[PDB]
Amino acid sequence: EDFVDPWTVQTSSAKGIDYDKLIVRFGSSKIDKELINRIERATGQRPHHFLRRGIFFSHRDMNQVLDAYENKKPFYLYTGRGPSSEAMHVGHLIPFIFTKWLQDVFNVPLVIQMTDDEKYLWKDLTLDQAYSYAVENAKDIIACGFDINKTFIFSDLDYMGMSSGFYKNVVKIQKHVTFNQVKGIFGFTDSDCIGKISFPAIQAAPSFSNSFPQIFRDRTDIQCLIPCAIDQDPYFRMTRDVAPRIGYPKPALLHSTFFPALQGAQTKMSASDPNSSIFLTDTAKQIKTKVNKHAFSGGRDTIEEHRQFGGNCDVDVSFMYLTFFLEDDDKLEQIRKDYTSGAMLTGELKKALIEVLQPLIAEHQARRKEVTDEIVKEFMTPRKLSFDFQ
Amino acid sequence: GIDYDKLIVRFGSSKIDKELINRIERATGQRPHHFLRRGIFFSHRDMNQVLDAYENKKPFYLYTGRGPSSEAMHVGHLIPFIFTKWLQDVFNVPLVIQMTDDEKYLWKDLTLDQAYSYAVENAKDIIACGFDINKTFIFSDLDYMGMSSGFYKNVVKIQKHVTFNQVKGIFGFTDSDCIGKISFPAIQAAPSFSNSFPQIFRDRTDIQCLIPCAIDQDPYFRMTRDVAPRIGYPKPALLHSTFFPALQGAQTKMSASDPNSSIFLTDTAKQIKTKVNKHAFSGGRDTIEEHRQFGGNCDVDVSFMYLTFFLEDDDKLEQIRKDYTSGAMLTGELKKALIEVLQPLIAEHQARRKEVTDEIVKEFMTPRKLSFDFQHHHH
Ligand SMILES: Nc1ncnc2c1ncn2[C@@H]1O[C@H](COP(=O)(O)OP(=O)(O)OP(=O)(O)O)[C@@H](O)[C@H]1O
Ligand SMILES: NC(=O)[C@@H](N)Cc1c[nH]c2ccccc12
Ligand SMILES: NC(=O)[C@@H](N)Cc1c[nH]c2ccccc12
Ligand SMILES: [Mg+2]
Repeated sequence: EDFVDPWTVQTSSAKGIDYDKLIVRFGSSKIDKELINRIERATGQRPHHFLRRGIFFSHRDMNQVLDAYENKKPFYLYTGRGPSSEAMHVGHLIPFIFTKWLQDVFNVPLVIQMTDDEKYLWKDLTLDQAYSYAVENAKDIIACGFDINKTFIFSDLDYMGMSSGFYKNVVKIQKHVTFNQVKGIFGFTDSDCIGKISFPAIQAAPSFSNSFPQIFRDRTDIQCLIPCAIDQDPYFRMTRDVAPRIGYPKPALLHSTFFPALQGAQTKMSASDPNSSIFLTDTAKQIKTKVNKHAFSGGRDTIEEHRQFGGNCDVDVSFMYLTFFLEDDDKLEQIRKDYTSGAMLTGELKKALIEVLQPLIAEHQARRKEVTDEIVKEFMTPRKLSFDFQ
Repeated sequence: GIDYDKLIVRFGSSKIDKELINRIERATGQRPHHFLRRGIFFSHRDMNQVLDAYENKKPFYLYTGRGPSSEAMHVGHLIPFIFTKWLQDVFNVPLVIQMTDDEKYLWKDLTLDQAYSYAVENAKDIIACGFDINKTFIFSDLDYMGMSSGFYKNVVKIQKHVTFNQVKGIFGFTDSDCIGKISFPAIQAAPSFSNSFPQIFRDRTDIQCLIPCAIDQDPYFRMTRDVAPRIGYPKPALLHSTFFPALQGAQTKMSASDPNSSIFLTDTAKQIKTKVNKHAFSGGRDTIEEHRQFGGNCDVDVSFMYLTFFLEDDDKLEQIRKDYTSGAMLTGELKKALIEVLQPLIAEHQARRKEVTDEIVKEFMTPRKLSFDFQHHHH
C-alpha cells in the first residue's frame, strides 16, 4: 500500500505513507532514540528538528559513520539533484537543508551531483537545457548556505570529462550490475534507451572517494554518508551491493520522508503537478493563495464543529508543513494542542503557516540573487576543498 | 571460405568494384593498395560520398580501432592498420584510433589496469605501422572519456537514441549481460563524429568520417549510421575487409589465444617457419601424384591466402598461383615462399616496435591539435 521508487511516489492514507512498513520492505533500519542520542553525544550538538520529529527516519550504517567520526577518522557527504527544470519547489529543499546541517555539525566535505545527463536521457531536453538547469538549480542549492570551501557541486556532463577517476568507477560498477538486476530494482524494460539502463552506475559512482581525485587524491577508504529522500534508496541499495565486489566501502544512508503534496500526504509534492507544490519562485501572494485554497485541512467543515470537536493534525497538510519549517519546538506544540482542541481554526493554522513560508521563500530568493556567475563557477570547479586527506 | 558476396547482400552494404577502385586512383594519384586490387577490402558504405567530398576539396578523417584483449597481437590484427596507414598517406588526412580498454574490461576477466596496460602496449605495435605522429591521435577509452569535453556528451546523445531491443537484435545481448555491455555500442559509435575531438576539428560538426574495418565490426556502424541523422550528424562511411584466415583453415576462427592460430608479432624466425610448415592448412592434394596431375587449390590453401595479403609483387603472386594450381609447385615449395615473405615482415615490425619509446606512445595518446587546420565561424 506504500509503493515507492526513484521517480513515482504513491500511498493511500491521509496520514501519509507508513514509513515503518517501508523500512521493513526496504531492509533499512529505523532511526531510533538511541541513535539520535548517540549523534547528539558524538557532536555535542542538539539534533536537528528533522531528526527529532522523524522527518529523517531511516538509515543504513549510520552507526559506522558515528564510529569513524568518534575515532577522528574522515568521512564525506554526498547528495544530489535531478535538474529537470529551473523550477524547484520547497519539497526539493528538505534533503539539502539537512545536508547543510550535517556539513556544519560534522564539518566534512560535501559532494553534490547534478544529473543533467539523467534528465537528458529521461526528459525531452536539449543538452544545453539540461546543463543549464543544473547550473541554475545549483544557485538554489548554494542559496542553502553550503561552504564554498567544503563543497563541490558538479554537472555529470561536465565532470565526466575532467576526472581521472569518475568514469573509471562508473565502468567498474557497470560490469558488476546486470540488466535483470536493474529491471527489478528500477523497472526498466527492453524498450528503454541504453542510457537509462546503465545510468544507475553514474549515480552510484560518487559514493567512492577516488571518483574525486582533486578532492581525495586516489584514496579509496573515506566513509561516505548519503542523505537523501527515501525514494533514492534503490540506487544506493544497489551501490552498497557492488561496493565490496569492487574493493570499496559501502556508503551509509540517511533517509527522509516525502514533503506532502498540497492536497494530501497521500502523494508527495511534485512539479509534475504545480497545483500540488509551492515553488521557490512563487510570489508572497501565490504562496498565501496556494495554502488557503489547496492545503488539505484536518479541521472540521464548519467553524462551529471545529470549536466543538477540534482538528486532526495527523492529516492536516498545513500542520505537516510546520513540522518541517517551524523550528521552535514549543511554538509547534502549542499549535498542535490548540488546533486539536479547536482553540485554533484551520484558517488561523493556515495563516500561521503562510507567515512561515513567505519569509522562508523570500529569504531563499534573496540568497539566490546573491550567487554571482563567478560564485557558481567556483562551486562547480573540481578543486581541493579546505581539508587535507592523505 | 566464407561467401562475401552473400554477406554484402545480407548486410546491405556495397561491393567495391573496379569503377570505385579507378576513382580512388584518380583521386589519390597513386596505384590503389593491393588489398583493394585483390578484394581483401571488398565492401563499402558511401565511399563515393567520401570521394565526391575529397575531389571537391572538402575534408574527411579516418577512424578505426583496436580491442586490446591482451599483449599478444598477430598478423591478422595488422590488416586494417596497414590499410588505414596507406589511406592516410594517400589522401593525407587526420586519423583517430580508438583503444577500447573499457570494452575488454567489460567482456574479459581483466582489471581496469590490465585492460589499460594492454591498450598502451598495443599502441606500440600500432605506431610501428608507421603512422604520422602529427596526423594521428590514438586514445584509450578509459583515459579520453575522463578528459574530453566532447566525447562523453556524444556518447550520451547516442545512448538516448538506441534502445535495448535495438542492441539486443544487433549484438545478441541478453538480460543477463551487465549494463556496461548493453551501452558499450554507443562508445564505439561516438568517434564517428568530429566533435568528439574538439581539439582536432575545432568544434566542427560536419566533417566526413571514413571507417576502415573488418566486416565483423559493421553492426556497430549500421547502428551509428542509423542514429547519426537523429542527432544531427552525417553518417560515417565504411570500407570493409575480409576475415583474415586462421592457420588451420578459413573454415575455423583465429584467436589471440592459441599461438598456433596464426603468426604472432613476437614470433621468432624459427617459430614462423615451424608454424607455417606444421600448421598452415594445405590446399595441396593428398599425394604428390594427384598434385602433379590435378594441381593444388589456392582458394582453400591458407599459405596462399597469406601471400595475397603480404606479397607485394602482383606478377610474383600470380606466378605462384599458376604454378601451384598447375601442380608444378608442391605445397612444400609454396610454404617456403610464404616463410621468406613473413620472416622479414615480422622482423621489420619487431624492430620498429622497439623504436617506439614511452614518450612517443604518450604523445600519440595525448589529446592535441593535429597538423591540420579546421575553421569554424559563427556568432
Ligand atoms: N515533495 C517532495 N518530497 C520528497 N522528495 C521529493 C519531493 N519532490 C520531489 N522529490 C524528489 O525529487 C526527485 C525527483 O522527483 P520528481 O521527478 O517528481 O521531480 P519533478 O517533478 O521533475 O520536479 P523537478 O523538475 O523540479 O525536479 C525524487 O527523489 C523525488 O522523490
Ligand atoms: N532526483 C533525481 O533524479 C536523483 N537521481 C538525483 C540524485 C543523484 N544523485 C543523488 C544522490 C543523493 C540524492 C539524490 C541524487
Ligand atoms: N576489436 C574490437 O573489439 C573492436 N571493438 C575495436 C574497435 C573499436 N572501434 C573500432 C572502429 C573500427 C574498427 C574496429 C574498432
Ligand atoms: Mg524528474
